[PDB]
Amino acid sequence: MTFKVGMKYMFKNKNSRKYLDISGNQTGNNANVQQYEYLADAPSERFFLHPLDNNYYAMINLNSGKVIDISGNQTSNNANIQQYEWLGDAPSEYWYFHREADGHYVIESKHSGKVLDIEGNQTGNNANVQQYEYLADAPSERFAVEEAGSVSLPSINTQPLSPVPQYETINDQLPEETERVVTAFTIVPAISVKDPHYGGDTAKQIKENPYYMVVKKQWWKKQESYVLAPSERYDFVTTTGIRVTDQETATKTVSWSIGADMGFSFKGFSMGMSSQYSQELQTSISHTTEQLKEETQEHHVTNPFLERMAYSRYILVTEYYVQRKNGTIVNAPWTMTDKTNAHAVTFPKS
Ligand SMILES: [Ca+2]
Repeated sequence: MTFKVGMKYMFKNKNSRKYLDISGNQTGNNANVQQYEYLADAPSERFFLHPLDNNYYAMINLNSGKVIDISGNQTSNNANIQQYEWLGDAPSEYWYFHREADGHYVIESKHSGKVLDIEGNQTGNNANVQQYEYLADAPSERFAVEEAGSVSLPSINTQPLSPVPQYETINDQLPEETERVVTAFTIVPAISVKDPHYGGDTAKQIKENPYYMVVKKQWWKKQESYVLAPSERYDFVTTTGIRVTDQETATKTVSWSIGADMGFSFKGFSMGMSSQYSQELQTSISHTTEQLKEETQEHHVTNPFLERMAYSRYILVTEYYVQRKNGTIVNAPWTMTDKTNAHAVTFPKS
């Protein structure tokens, strides 16, 4: 049930011993899913399996870059199985893999509760793939999931976040910024990225760039430095959050943005990937439709000492970007400051 990211898979029907295939090596929406005898190197018979929310999988064709789908979102017996572009919010594109005792799988629609099937128990080339109600004895509903060779995934080196700078003396000049370090990344399939180098060409995109890397880079930025006299109160203002421009870059690239609660706000072609994104980039799922904006905060500092007190304030900066196989960036990064992750450092220490 834990299939491998970047492993090419073929689906061998128990009854026919023939393979899930896209009719005519077609690239377009609504192209028929059929069975066809084993071919040594036809990409139309190979699929990536990408894990989705709630332990479903996307079945992504290596020729088309489109996914296994139910024609017209039908819930009935005999409804046709086709390919269609990954939408995210289409339950007919989500598949649950039930393992049987002999190692075959039954492949159940999230939408319909019916399973992949060969129409009429047919054994011939080009026999149609449909959905049918789950049946205890129906070898036409059983598929062997066979590894057909794995593809290298992009990678980047991660490390711990820099610590917040501290005063050793009242005279120390604390840095404007710490080193920028990658604290997390996640590998997402091409279905997850709208890349202007490919536009709507899903076939060319999956052939050249089947997997992208979403990178999270973080550092501390100094907002304020001041030395308070004894008895001094120092008041100041900060601007935090994210530019509308940067939210638009996130939305058009990976179809998520930053919620007002600092969580990931998922919609469209990022739906189904909320668990992977939140877990692997170590950021909560947003509990709000409200989007983070630039906001102004008011701050005060009072000096509790009978001597001068040095004061700096640091805020956590997070930059996200999407990296191609070839190391280039899709669109541009988006950058936020988190008002809920700010630290004051003083000398003497408080
Ligand atoms: Ca079909």
